[PDB]
Amino acid sequence: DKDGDGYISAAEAAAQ
Ligand SMILES: [La+3]
Repeated sequence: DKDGDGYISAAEAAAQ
């Protein structure tokens, strides 16, 4: 996770 929350969003997973 790149938000330090515990969940990866679409454009997020792209970075995770
Ligand atoms: La996140």
